[PDB]
Amino acid sequence: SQQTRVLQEKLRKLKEAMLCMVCCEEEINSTFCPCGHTVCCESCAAQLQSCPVCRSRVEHVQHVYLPTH
Amino acid sequence: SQQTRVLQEKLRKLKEAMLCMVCCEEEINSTFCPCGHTVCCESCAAQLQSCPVCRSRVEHVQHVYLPTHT
Ligand SMILES: C[C@@H]1CCC[C@H]1NCCO
Ligand SMILES: C[C@@H]1CCC[C@H]1NCCO
Ligand SMILES: C[C@@H]1CCC[C@H]1NCCO
Ligand SMILES: [Zn+2]
Ligand SMILES: [Zn+2]
Ligand SMILES: [Zn+2]
Ligand SMILES: [Zn+2]
Repeated sequence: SQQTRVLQEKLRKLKEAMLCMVCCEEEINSTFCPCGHTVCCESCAAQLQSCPVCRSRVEHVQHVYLPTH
Repeated sequence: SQQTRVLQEKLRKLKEAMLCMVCCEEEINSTFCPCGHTVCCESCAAQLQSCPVCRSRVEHVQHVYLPTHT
């Protein structure tokens, strides 16, 4: 039905929000510290000197283990 | 249809996986450092000395801003 299409859309959007904002291919699993934006995979986060959301300098990257992984 | 019921279940389970493992009510938004387990809300994480998943000492809690946050 149309509700199946709506739910497929919500599920897709929630899954897309768990993907890296830079490469769009790998799951987010990394946090820029100290700002706390958690928007990248480990490969993209290793290559950024400043946060792509707030432009704060990245002092270090913290790997995150999420139950959604 | 039955497909609608299946999708509603997947959506619900994914949303439940984003809730605090201690209170089950607030969204996960905190990370235990250095281990990196990110399974609690700010209130529940604030009073844990060791990680509830791996027992590593919590040196500090890092707040996390996630795109899934609602
Ligand atoms: C977005 C498309 C339009 C037609 C069918 C729909 N996808 C439904 C998946 O259940
Ligand atoms: C529409 C989403 C935003 C981030 C990832 C993208 N989907 C990419 C799938 O390869
Ligand atoms: C079934 C899920 C696991 C964690 C939270 C729980 N739902 C609680 C909603 O109030
Ligand atoms: Zn990436
Ligand atoms: Zn930032
Ligand atoms: Zn909690
Ligand atoms: Zn841990």
